[PDB]
Amino acid sequence: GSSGSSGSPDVQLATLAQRVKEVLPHVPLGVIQRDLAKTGCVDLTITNLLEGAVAFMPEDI
Repeated sequence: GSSGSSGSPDVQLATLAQRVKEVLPHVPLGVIQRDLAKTGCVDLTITNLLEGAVAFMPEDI
């Protein structure tokens, strides 16, 4: 049980948008953040972007 980097225990949207972005910088963060919510998996996002993969939705009055 070891880790490369010191240790950054954070899996927030940012942390995600980072990766997904790191792979696809072109795509905006605003959409990414959402696209992520549409699923919740960097890998997924990639595909979603590639094709579509859209479902679920948040709430807010």
